[PDB]
Amino acid sequence: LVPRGSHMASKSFQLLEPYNIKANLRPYQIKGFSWMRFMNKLGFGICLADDMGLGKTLQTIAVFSDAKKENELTPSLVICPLSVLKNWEEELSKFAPHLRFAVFHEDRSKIKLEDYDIILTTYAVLLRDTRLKEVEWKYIVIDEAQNIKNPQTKIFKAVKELKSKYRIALTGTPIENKVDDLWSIMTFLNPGLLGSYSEFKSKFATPIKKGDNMAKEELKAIISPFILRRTKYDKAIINDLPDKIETNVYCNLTPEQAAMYKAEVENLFNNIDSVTGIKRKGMILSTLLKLKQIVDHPALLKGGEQSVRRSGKMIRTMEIIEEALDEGDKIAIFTQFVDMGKIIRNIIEKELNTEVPFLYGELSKKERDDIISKFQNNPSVKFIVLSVKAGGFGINLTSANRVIHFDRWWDQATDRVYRIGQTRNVIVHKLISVGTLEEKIDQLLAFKRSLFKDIISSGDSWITELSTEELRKVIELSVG
Ligand SMILES: [Hg+2]
Ligand SMILES: [Hg+2]
Ligand SMILES: [Hg+2]
Repeated sequence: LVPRGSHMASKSFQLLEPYNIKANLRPYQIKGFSWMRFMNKLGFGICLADDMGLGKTLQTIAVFSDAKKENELTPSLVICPLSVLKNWEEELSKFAPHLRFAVFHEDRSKIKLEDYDIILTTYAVLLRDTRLKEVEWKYIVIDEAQNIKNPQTKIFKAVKELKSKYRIALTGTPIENKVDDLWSIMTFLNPGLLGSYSEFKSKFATPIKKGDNMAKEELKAIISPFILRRTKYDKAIINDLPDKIETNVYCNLTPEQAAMYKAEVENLFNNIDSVTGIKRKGMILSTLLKLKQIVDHPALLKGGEQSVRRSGKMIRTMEIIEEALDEGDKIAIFTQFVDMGKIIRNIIEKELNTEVPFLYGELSKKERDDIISKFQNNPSVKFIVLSVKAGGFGINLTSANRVIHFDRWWDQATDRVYRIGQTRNVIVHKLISVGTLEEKIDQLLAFKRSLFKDIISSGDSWITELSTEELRKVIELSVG
């Protein structure tokens, strides 16, 4: 699983000490954190391509904080895809609270950019503006997260036309395909370095892709000092990492889904005041189980076209699913509903020409076996979707490097049974749908749970004991 990018420095250099940062950055992070800072002060821009799940953002936060204790942060810009925008806020506010940030959506409006340490924004939110160009930002981070695939375009011309003093770029894996993107990013980070696009492709792209281990090695050589990339499989790193890393993957609902949600929300209320008793615990639990399906995929209700475009989960899943693939992982996707499972299998199975053994309850032991066997042994099989309700018939998922909870998991006994993260470290993803019971319940639980952990049981159940006042708080869609 070779895919590690070097940049000499692991013997000395300024192993900076994270500043006001609530966390114990594994050694490999304190380094990256520092290396970036180093190259930044030196005046070079760099790309951090560590496998998704090793927290390039935390390191980037540190890079941000250490540039605070030096009067080189206020103001900095971070251009991330809507999706990750939550992850960012999630982490600044938490890890580096002492750092002022603010999202920058549509129209100009109230500007205090210069007064804010960092400001968040989307590529699009750039493509149509001016407000920012005026600003002279210290840092300018381009977070090309696992976002779809086409990142380049007139967008870079916009970015690559701003005013920074420091430049970082968080990305997936320098895939030999990314070549043409490599020019765009390297340029952004270090302008001129590669010349012109025309020039680039001409002597690098067309040849390398056309099989030229010559210009290939060369290009690698020339950029080597500006790209740092650690691998979840790097022996040196397998160690510093926990058995399981937990990440929250956010997704935003399509306007269809959004509609179906608000609707299906009003329909439980405009028909609840009346009913009551266990004829409310059944009614509520019914709505919930529809909202959950809406977010998963509306084709689950309106029937119809089972496409990626109709589901925000599916879109995000697809991105995440894809980077993990490039990082050479083996993914396991779990879904509450059997049909969402088939949809997932289909979409993936089709869109990537590859088998996606699907495992669900009703299925002879032989199959569950042959399927899980197919996923375990066969290195060709890289996915497995599972829709199981039982405690754990007989699921052996030790081969999984990554796991996605398509449906909100509301467990250790479960992970143990399925053998997740037993004989390999494993990264686990929880899909969250912004402005949804999926998000709010995620909130109320971490509230205390000193009354919810020992007492109350599984997620679905109790959500119904909620008295209208808060039920209308938790489930009510929330988009400002
Ligand atoms: Hg790169
Ligand atoms: Hg963003
Ligand atoms: Hg979603």
